[PDB]
Amino acid sequence: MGHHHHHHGSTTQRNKQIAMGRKKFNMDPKKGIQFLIENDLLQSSPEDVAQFLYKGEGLNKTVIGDYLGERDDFNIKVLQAFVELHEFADLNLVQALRQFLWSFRLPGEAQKIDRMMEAFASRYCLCNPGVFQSTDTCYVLSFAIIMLNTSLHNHNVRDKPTAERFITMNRGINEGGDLPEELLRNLYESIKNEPFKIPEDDGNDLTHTFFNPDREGWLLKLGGRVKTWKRRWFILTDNCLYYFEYTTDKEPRGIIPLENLSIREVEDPRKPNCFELYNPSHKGQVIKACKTEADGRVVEGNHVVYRISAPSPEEKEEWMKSIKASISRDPFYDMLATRKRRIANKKGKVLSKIFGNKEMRILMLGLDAAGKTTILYKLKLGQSVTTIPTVGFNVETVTYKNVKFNVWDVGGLDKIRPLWRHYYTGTQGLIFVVDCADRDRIDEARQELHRIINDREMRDAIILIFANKQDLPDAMKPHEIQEKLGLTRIRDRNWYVQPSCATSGDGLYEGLTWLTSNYK
Ligand SMILES: Nc1nc2c(ncn2[C@@H]2O[C@H](COP(=O)(O)OP(=O)(O)OP(=O)(O)O)[C@@H](O)[C@H]2O)c(=O)[nH]1
Ligand SMILES: O=P(O)(O)O[C@H]1[C@H](O)[C@@H](OP(=O)(O)O)[C@H](OP(=O)(O)O)[C@@H](OP(=O)(O)O)[C@H]1O
Ligand SMILES: [Mg+2]
Repeated sequence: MGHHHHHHGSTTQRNKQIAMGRKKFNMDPKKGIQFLIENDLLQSSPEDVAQFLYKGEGLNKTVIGDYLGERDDFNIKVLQAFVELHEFADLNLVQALRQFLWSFRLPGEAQKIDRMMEAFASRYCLCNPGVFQSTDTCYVLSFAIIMLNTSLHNHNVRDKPTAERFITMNRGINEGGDLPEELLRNLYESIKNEPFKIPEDDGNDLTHTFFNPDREGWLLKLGGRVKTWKRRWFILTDNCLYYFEYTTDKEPRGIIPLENLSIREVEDPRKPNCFELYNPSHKGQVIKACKTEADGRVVEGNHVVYRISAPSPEEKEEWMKSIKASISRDPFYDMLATRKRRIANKKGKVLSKIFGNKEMRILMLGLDAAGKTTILYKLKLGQSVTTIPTVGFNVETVTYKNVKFNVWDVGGLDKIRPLWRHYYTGTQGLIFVVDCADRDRIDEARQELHRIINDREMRDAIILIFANKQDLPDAMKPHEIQEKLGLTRIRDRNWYVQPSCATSGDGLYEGLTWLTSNYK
């Protein structure tokens, strides 16, 4: 182009809104219809909503029936307009029912069925005057036809009615008199030859493969220290906001754990539809995040805010609503920030560059509840804290006996584990933490450990196992852990099992001592 002017194409955003509206409708018809109206994709009149449902493009027909059956004044009007879009003139009652029953699936509730079939019968009689002496006659015969369809075509009904049985069953239905024999015979024969074809409701799959996502879409984002704008594909899921360079990427460019953040609308002189992620309680403090460098190594973010531009005000509103709903809120996060800041030493920079001290990159992994975060902050803050499950990661640098340990504590919940591999690059020591009282999950821990250490990026890492929770009754001892984690086989790697109690601190310094002694 020569000018990198950021322009998105209307086709992208409009098709996305169309797809969004349909998705919403299929979950909740009232909410989908409201979304489409707000997004100027549907007009608000009963007639306009009726045309939308009648076309029913990509709409669940059971959901259409649910909505049309409702007692609401608006819904009643939609229903009448819906039946008016059906042309029943010059069709017999079976043929008219075939048509109508293609357009929606009958709801289960008797009062809803009645409203819809009354509306149908009224429409049929207006289209075909003189055929039936009343709407009631038409309505009742419609159900005689439906019952016939069941009797003839459902194998659970043993005795199949003949034409003559169907004719005589309907004696007197025409306001006391009989309908024409040949009319009833024609209806019978039509149903006998072809059952009602019913649109059975389907299910569709998802486009991408990542974690089940709350929202995804393209946004422009401003850099941290270097204030440059980049187009990124964002995925919001499981209390984390991820971003990628391309939809085809299979690893994130950035990860933002949504811990005690807030959202504000901002005005920007050059980009439209902007909002910011920020921490209201710690103004000016760096937001926890990580991003990938050219060589694949994950590093900490430098943002005090995340300014983001959406391609439309509608998508801005969607993203703000979604992100707000996905924020993990908890005093724990404020507790960590406050305690860290108190013992924050500015001098550490001027001393770290002077001692020019080398250090050690650590990846700390293990099943959820193993004790990882407790260990991290026991080391970082010199105290045992009451933790909550980690949705993304925690990262802290700890100085211990002349070595600076950069420790990445990654969440161990099921859903997060496929992401562990992301953090491998650059790892010099693995800390694998195990709950020694959890015999139900020790084999699972073994499986995870070996997947990690067999990875091409983890071949050189020394391995420290924290055999944690030694304070608990009947907790597995280090020798049992050695066996149960299958470490005895592995004779070509440098590993050690350190007994620990993270809550008292027992064994933690001993583990860090081992790391320093064995790192080459
Ligand atoms: N009895 C006992 N409990 C511990 C010990 N260490 C940690 N815990 C407790 O175990 C629970 C989980 O500990 P966490 O540090 O949050 O575990 P985690 O590995 O970070 O879990 P994720 O964040 O899901 O990955 C918490 O209630 C801790 O207080 C220990 O040595 N003994
Ligand atoms: O691409 P250039 O112009 O060099 O600038 C980069 C990008 O804006 C990065 O965004 P992305 O990671 O999406 O590529 C950003 O990382 P963030 O992802 O943390 O915003 C960097 O922030 P700093 O490293 O803070 O300067 C910034 O230096
Ligand atoms: Mg944790």
